[PDB]
Amino acid sequence: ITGTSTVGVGRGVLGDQKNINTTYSTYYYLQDNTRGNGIFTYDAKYRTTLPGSLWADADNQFFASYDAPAVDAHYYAGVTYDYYKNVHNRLSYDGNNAAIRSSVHYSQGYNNAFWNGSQMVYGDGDGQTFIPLSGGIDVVAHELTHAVTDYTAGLIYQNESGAINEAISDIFGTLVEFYANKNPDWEIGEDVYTPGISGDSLRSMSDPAKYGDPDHYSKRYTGTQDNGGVHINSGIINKAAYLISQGGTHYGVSVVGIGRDKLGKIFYRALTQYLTPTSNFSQLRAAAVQSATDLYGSTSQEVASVKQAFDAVGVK
Ligand SMILES: O=C(O)CCNC(=O)c1ccccc1
Ligand SMILES: [Ca+2]
Ligand SMILES: [Ca+2]
Ligand SMILES: [Ca+2]
Ligand SMILES: [Ca+2]
Ligand SMILES: [Zn+2]
Repeated sequence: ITGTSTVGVGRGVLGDQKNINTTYSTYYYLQDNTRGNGIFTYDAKYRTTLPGSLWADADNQFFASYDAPAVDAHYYAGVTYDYYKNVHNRLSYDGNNAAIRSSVHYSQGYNNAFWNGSQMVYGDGDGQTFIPLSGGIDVVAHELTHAVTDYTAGLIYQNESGAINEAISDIFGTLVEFYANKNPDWEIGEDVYTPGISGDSLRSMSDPAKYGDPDHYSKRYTGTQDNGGVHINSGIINKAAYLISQGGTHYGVSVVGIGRDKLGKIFYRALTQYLTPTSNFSQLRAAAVQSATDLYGSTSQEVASVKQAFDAVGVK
């Protein structure tokens, strides 16, 4: 909407106070004009019509329990924008400052979040398996990164290309969580998963096997569930990414870590310059090796470590 840029204040899902960029025109709307062509957060009002209504508030204070998922969707979309712009010189998900749209309160008790081809969507959870999913910065950044992939490599969401699509969203979800630097880890969804259980998460990049996901190509899933295992086989690539950053010895193969920033530069370059819609895991290894060669040189430690990591997970 047309109006003037303002700064509201509220609390997120986990009870933390934060400032949010709003727009005033009779009401205060969750419309952040400070980033690209705007960040816009909508209320789906427990229904499944999208996007729903641009979020409107009478006094620019967002401390109601009902407000919390919107505060965090809006704020964490901003953090994710800032990561891509400041770290990768990428302006929004299309590279041309596309408006970022999110809806919260989608459906009733909905234990998930997604990118629907046009916008991010967050359930509230059922309060047992999940609390409102926009409370996890890694979830918000995972979803926005699906939009980045769709505009870049375009990895088809099935089988190995789909498991790479998934791992790219877990990788950059995690690097955005480290960028924001509030309790960062290599786990996915821990801030919003199972409020009655501490220390768990939906997936782990450091040890995918903790939640039944493969950590080696010989354990890949080849059935038809889950679009051919895209949230399962993503563990093989998530483990490779973790080893490139952090190092380790995995099934006897040692990897020298090169740290998160270099992981991000290598996988950002692979995603935007080498991967294609039908890339498989072997092709991802070649893309990552070439990206590391462009950035660091063919005889570099970085190239060696990429090779070691994919060797450690059985991807040639
Ligand atoms: O792939 C998607 O975006 C849809 C499936 N959802 C997830 O992967 C997820 C991640 C973190 C927390 C909750 C759900
Ligand atoms: Ca209010
Ligand atoms: Ca965390
Ligand atoms: Ca995490
Ligand atoms: Ca938990
Ligand atoms: Zn995903």
